[PDB]
Amino acid sequence: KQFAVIGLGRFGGSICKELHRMGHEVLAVDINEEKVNAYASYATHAVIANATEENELLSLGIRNFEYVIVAIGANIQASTLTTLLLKELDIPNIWVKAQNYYHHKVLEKIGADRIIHPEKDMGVKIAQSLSDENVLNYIDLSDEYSIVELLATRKLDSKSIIDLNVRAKYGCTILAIKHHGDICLSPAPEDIIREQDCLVIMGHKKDIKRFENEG
Amino acid sequence: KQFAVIGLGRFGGSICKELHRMGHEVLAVDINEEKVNAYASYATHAVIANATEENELLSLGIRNFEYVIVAIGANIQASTLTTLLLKELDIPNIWVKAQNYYHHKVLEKIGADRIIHPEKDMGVKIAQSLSDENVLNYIDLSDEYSIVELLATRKLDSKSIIDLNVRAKYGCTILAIKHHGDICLSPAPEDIIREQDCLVIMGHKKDIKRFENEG
Amino acid sequence: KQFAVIGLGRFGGSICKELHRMGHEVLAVDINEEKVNAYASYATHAVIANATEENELLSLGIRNFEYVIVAIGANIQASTLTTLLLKELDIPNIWVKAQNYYHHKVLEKIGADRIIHPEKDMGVKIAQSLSDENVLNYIDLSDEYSIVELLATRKLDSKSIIDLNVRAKYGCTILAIKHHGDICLSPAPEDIIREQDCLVIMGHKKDIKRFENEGM
Amino acid sequence: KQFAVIGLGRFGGSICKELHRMGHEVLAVDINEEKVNAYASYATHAVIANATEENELLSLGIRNFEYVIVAIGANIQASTLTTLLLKELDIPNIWVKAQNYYHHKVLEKIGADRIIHPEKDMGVKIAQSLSDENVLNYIDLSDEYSIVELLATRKLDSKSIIDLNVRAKYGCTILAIKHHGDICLSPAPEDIIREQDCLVIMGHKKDIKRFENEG
Ligand SMILES: Nc1ncnc2c1ncn2[C@@H]1O[C@H](COP(=O)(O)OP(=O)(O)OP(=O)(O)O)[C@@H](O)[C@H]1O
Ligand SMILES: Nc1ncnc2c1ncn2[C@@H]1O[C@H](COP(=O)(O)OP(=O)(O)OP(=O)(O)O)[C@@H](O)[C@H]1O
Ligand SMILES: Nc1ncnc2c1ncn2[C@@H]1O[C@H](COP(=O)(O)OP(=O)(O)OP(=O)(O)O)[C@@H](O)[C@H]1O
Ligand SMILES: Nc1ncnc2c1ncn2[C@@H]1O[C@H](COP(=O)(O)OP(=O)(O)OP(=O)(O)O)[C@@H](O)[C@H]1O
Ligand code: NA
Ligand code: NA
Repeated sequence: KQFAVIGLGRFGGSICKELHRMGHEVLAVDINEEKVNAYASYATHAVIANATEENELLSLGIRNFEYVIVAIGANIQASTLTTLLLKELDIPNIWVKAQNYYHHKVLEKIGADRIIHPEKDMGVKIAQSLSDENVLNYIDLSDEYSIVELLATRKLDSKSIIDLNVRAKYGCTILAIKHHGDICLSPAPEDIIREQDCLVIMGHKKDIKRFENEG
Repeated sequence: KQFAVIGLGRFGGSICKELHRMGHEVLAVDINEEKVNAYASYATHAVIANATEENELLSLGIRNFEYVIVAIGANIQASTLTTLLLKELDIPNIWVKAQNYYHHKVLEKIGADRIIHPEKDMGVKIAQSLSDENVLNYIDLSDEYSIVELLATRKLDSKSIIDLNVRAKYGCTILAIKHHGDICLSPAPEDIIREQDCLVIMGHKKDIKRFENEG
Repeated sequence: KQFAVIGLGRFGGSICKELHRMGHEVLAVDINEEKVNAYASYATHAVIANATEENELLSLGIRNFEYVIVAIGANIQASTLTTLLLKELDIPNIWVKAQNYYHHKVLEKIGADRIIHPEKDMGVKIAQSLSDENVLNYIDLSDEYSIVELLATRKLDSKSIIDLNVRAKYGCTILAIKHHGDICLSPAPEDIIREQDCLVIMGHKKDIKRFENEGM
Repeated sequence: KQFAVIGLGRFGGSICKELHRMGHEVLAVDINEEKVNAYASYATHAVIANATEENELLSLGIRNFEYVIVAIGANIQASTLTTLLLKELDIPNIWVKAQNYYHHKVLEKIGADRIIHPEKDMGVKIAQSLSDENVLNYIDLSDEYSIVELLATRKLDSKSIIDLNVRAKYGCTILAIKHHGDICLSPAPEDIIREQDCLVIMGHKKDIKRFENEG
């Protein structure tokens, strides 16, 4: 797998550093000279080039990369013209960072394989923690079911799993407990619930909220 | 709970729209006139003000908000001076959006309760999907254990749960199956695994990778 | 002693010229090309570099300097990020030029050994001379005692030291008299006070003001 | 005494706040709207005006002020044109903040009563403390004699005044000792010298340096 990242920003630079850490060949492309020099050591190859030019894009050997990431989310003209050239160049996978709803629709028309909203997806996840301080991190399996890593309160201290009727009343399944750095996968009845540690639970979205308010 | 969001960007504007959707009193503060007019309908109160000024900050009644979110991640001078005033004004919870590693350290010194890297955290999560196309969304319970929502391949088609020795060999637990829009929580042996649907699994980080390569 | 001065402004450039005059090894760092060329002859080593970058800061050998002066007082982002790198690099002495009260508090949190307000300290000293024209230069020993270099008026002309009851009534001690270029340290009774020359006095802050209004 | 300060900068704003604290009528003049609003409460009268215009300068009643301070030290054209109008308007006392050596000479030609270099005078005083850490604050009585407020070292601990032969050998007079917040004016023999407190001394410039190195 050969990866090309166009645009070394906060989002683009994180992909280059993470993929290079895992041991992948990453091409870092940016129009700014200072950005390329900073990420020269964090990428296999770093080039100062303009992605809106077809002649400069063909000089990079961009046709040899299966995955090309266009991490430009503040210049719609630069982002949409870059993916038009890549779609014309028959790139199998083009992942684009969008800015707003209208930028999402333009990329969908010109053939974006995946469109990413980094700030919008984090803003929704952060606001869920702001509304309810009991949650720490959640993953939406569907629109009605999710896995929520809850935080143990004072009333749940010194309580066994069998004492909590999550399975019968709330219809939720306890998944894991992070006992002060110790992690137990699929706890068996019964385990004592300690102080403010991570409590992983699984259930319906409305059913978990009932457990937070009541249990 | 009263929330104040300073800076209506891509990350700041997502928090205002999400918290207002859930039914919370949100104060939207931005120095740009066009940003405030766009988010006037998506916030309880929208004010055009400079957060670096103490006189303007006290005119907003900012001492009445438990949670203040400083979503400025491109101006270090504006972000650090804003949180210094809020820390001096005894705000119980200050959440700041950072830019880089050095911006993270300055906010930690001047008393930031939580520091958020929206683009950096998404860039790591996106790069995990780029490296392995089988994964769709994952949550890190710890540094060695995670819950990964996998994608079913062709070799797993028409296969029962008892056929897959994830519990014995790989030491991983199957959590949920998204059967073409139908979601089954904690499947019982045995369930037939269909085509390319979401397969939620739980196990050690190295153990899940063995299941992806072999199973 | 090796000194590094970051930012060649009106305040930063004065430190480079004064330390080089006394015979010290001074490193002059500035982001502006014209500033470095002007102070190239007034510093041991002058480099065009950005102090907010760790890679550029390590290329200067900045870990070999005991005293680093960050004389940036108009860019808070550049000033605070520079001192964060120096504090991370274990610089024994970091002296920072601040802009306002809020800039002073940020530098105190991130570990500034000394914070300097050049314009604010001069503005207070100048305003003391504006309010009272009799004073010329003063040093605050404490919040209630100071040494004030006064200016002799017409009523103090042809007056002896013993005639002035500064020691008994005002409780102030006359320290030195600059008699037209001639300086007398610790004058003995009695010395004739001439025309408008420098009269150094020492006493309580409220006691000196009584001498200016009544005696002077 | 009526004071007018033209230019509300770091140096100009300090004069307005100090003179208003002492109870003087201060006129604050600045071309920037935000500067005038900030110093409106710290001055008797604050006006947004351009000092280079004679019509605007006469609208302030500037002929009624004995002392006018032109605290502009980054715009030579604005600083020199302002003092030309004031000299033409017969202001008894004009104090100007200069920028460099060439700005000092222009103001001297066009009739500046006093020219001030705030950053240059502080830079010399700071560099004296940088070269010798024993000094704290000094005042130059002349080019060869000065009063230096020294810092007591470890070798001067538990030492009497009569033990130190400053009067005979070094020819210097000890003026005051700040004994941990207690200040003694003109100490009499003998007083014990404690740890790192302020030691005020008076003598020749070369004679004090000998005391620092030897005594
Ligand atoms: N035409 C272009 N070709 C290559 N790189 C470009 C081009 N235009 C912009 N870039 C670079 O892409 C990077 C990211 O762009 P930009 O800062 O506009 O987006 P962003 O949405 O603010 O980014 P992030 O949120 O990741 O910080 C920058 O380093 C910029 O220099
Ligand atoms: N001092 C300030 N007070 C209030 N709002 C400000 C201030 N400075 C900037 N803003 C606003 O905050 C918002 C976010 O800041 P900015 O665009 O600089 O950061 P960013 O990290 O690029 O944003 P994003 O959330 O889009 O990633 C912008 O709408 C900007 O106008
Ligand atoms: N990041 C930086 N690294 C090094 N030098 C810098 C940096 N940013 C600015 N400088 C330089 O530092 C010098 C002083 O900064 P600046 O002029 O902004 O402050 P100031 O308070 O107006 O200065 P002064 O009152 O001493 O004239 C300038 O010559 C400027 O070019
Ligand atoms: N023509 C003018 N009339 C009145 N005020 C002016 C004029 N031009 C500039 N000013 C103001 O004078 C003030 C000081 O000027 P400036 O900031 O350029 O000088 P400086 O030497 O850098 O300042 P500082 O006193 O902070 O060292 C500023 O607030 C500026 O807006
Ligand atoms: Na962004
Ligand atoms: Na200045």
